[PDB]
Amino acid sequence: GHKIKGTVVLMRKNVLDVNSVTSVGGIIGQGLDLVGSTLDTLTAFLGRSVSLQLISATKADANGKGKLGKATFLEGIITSLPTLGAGQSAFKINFEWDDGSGIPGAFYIKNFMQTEFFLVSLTLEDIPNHGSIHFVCNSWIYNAKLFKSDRIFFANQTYLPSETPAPLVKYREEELHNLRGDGTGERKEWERIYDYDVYNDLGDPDKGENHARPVLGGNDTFPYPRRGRTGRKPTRKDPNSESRSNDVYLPRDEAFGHLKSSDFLTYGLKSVSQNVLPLLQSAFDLNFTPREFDSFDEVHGLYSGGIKLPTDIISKISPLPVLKEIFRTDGEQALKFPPPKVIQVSKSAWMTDEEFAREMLAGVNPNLIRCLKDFPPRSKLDSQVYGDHTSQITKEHLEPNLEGLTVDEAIQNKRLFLLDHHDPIMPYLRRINATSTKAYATRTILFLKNDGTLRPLAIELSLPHPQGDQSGAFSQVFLPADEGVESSIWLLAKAYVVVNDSCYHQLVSHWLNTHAVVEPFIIATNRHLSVVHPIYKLLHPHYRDTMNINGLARLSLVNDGGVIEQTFLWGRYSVEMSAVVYKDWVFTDQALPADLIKRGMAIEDPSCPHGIRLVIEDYPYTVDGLEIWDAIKTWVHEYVFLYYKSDDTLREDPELQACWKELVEVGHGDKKNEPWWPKMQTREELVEACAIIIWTASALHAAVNFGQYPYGGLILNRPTLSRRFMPEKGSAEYEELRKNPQKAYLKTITPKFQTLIDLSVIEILSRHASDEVYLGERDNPNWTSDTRALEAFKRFGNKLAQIENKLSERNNDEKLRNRCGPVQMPYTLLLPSSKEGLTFRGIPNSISI
Ligand SMILES: Oc1cc(O)c2c(c1)O[C@H](c1cc(O)c(O)c(O)c1)[C@H](O)C2
Ligand SMILES: [Fe+2]
Repeated sequence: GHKIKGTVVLMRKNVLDVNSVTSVGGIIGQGLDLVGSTLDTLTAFLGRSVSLQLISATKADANGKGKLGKATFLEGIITSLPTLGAGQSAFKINFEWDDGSGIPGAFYIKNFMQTEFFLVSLTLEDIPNHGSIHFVCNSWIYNAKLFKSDRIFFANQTYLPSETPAPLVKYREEELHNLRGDGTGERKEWERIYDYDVYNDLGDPDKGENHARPVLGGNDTFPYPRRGRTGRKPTRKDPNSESRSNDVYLPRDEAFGHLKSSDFLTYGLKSVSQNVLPLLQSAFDLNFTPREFDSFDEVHGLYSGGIKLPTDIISKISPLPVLKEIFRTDGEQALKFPPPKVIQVSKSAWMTDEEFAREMLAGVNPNLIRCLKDFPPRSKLDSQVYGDHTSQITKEHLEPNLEGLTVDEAIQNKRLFLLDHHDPIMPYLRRINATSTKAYATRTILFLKNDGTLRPLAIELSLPHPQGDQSGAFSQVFLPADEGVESSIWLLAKAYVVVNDSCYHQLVSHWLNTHAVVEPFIIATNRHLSVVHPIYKLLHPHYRDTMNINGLARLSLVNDGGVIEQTFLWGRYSVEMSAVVYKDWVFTDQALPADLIKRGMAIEDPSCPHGIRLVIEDYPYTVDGLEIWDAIKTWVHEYVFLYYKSDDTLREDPELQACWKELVEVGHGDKKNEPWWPKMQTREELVEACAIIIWTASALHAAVNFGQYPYGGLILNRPTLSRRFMPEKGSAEYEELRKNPQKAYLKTITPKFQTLIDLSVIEILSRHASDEVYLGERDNPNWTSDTRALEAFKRFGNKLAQIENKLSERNNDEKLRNRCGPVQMPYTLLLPSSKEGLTFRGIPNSISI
């Protein structure tokens, strides 16, 4: 005889699902923390509803396996616990245990209730010499008849792939097996099967020929990372292309629910290109709304008075959950947009050459600039002439009013920089310009001023086929001007570079280098590292809600009818080109230090703070991020050496080795024969690999994503597509620059409808949910009983707080004005913590939006 006491903490569906959470149109950071033991609806879990069965960790049966200790059904609700949270419900359960039937280390759970629930945790108040044994669950439990195998959950202690407790070695290998799933069938909602598949979901051949898109991945031309496998039948008119669907599968638990209504920022997107985009396209295709902005004064009226809309649309969008606040409205007829930080102090400073060069260092896309080593700039294209030629920017185009010295001197002293956007677009420039869009293949040189500020020198506007093709060097360079038509020409020359930059930032810097590249790691980790594994615990939080956002992405963002194809320059060839750029992606080069060196923005110097010397030290992104990357690198190292006693210990880890093999050969399989892949044979290799994953999921994504609306919320500052070529000679358009240069500008960039779609999308993306878990020492509960890892994590959070303070002081340092610029916008993109809204700060643990 004997009875172990258990406290089961769970959350009902009603507390976490959107359709029902339609009633949380307000602040619910708590609100009594309604236990459910309140307004007892929790008696339903009391009948013969839920059974738990403890499993032994120190006592095995006949053939290997651990030992089951009877099935026990729930009983009573514990109405209040000091550690009880909002939306949570707690239940008491006494298991009959007995020494000889050792110490528990896992448990099976059966849900008989039909409607699923979210199991939070289980805590046992033992018998032998043990304190409370805690089980961190955080998993949705569906009815027991549809699983073939019982849902099992392990205890707190993390064990290496030895799988340690012999009685649980079988239970560990089996759960992992179940996570993989054979690679067969159409995946269902309640399933937890992680598998790979190529990008063949984006297009829709059945609806036409114009609706087909190239298969990405699994070929030489368009190599690409794998995405989470879903098992829909092929498309009728194409067997290698998967049929579309309004509901895309992703393993359950990977789809995070929320307590508050406006925290479902994914249901925001899905509802915008669904019930906001179709309706708005009918407002333009009428007359209640002008199709083109007439002046600069009209674009700004978007944040003040807003776009007076008809009730035929403005009330059909008004209810819609999550879209609470965002789509401001004075009641009837008005779809207002909040003012971006870029125009709050000065609405005219975005036009300066300084807040153009400045944004390449502290902007939305700050990791593309590079030091010029040998002028003129060269193309990396093939036997196409200019790719064997170079840029047509003469040694005679450089050095204006600033200082004045030779070209070679400016290079030996490393003051000349480049912002090359030539290669990626050139190959498709013929096809793209043959549509409503008209773009250039841009190149721009920058000079490092004596006062640390960067200044534009020459902008090269290239076009394909000077006469035929094989040459492509049909370019023209433009120089900076301050008055007359020359300035209105230079203003447009910058608009041609930005249209290229925001699109490169679109699918590459943001979608490719972050979103797409990370998904394969989530799948490889879940398929091969047991939840009990140390590396699984270190990585886990940085994968939060990632397969969910990428699922929506394939559904509404980067698909055939998508939002990215309508709003961006590359248009229909958007993702294909990112597959082309992917050819150049190198894992180890994603490391911040290695990236800075590769672009020539830094030189190794041990005498310096982080082992590297920076050319242009007034580089916010780089300077701030180096502190953060370092913090990550120190934390992973402390953590990895905490578990691995030697290198051989790593090599003989079957879970990690099977994980790395599959990630290389399958996840990012198109690059399997690449030599730069770390060969998990060293401990500092695992350290590096984990640091790059975490950097990418948190700090890289934050820098590249949260400054989207603050900088690009003004379509003027960061336009997404160009429709006209540069006005020439005496044309009625050249003369229009003279008459009305603002109309000239507006007719050269994103039209009104696409401007309104762009803003409503990057505005959702640029916001933090109120329940976001940041890098700042943040985690949900107590993921491990390993006190040493607990302390190492506390140390991580501490240095994150010092760094935060450290970063604020730099923003106040009047000598580093590349942090603020003419726009007075303190670069706070890399500060660890942040509050709820559209704050221009905060580093989430992962790619959550
Ligand atoms: O989590 C998200 C949310 C999004 O809505 C998007 C994501 C990732 O990435 C791509 C993308 C394209 C762009 O053009 C951008 O500017 C951008 O930031 C991201 C996608 O097509 C739109
Ligand atoms: Fe994102």
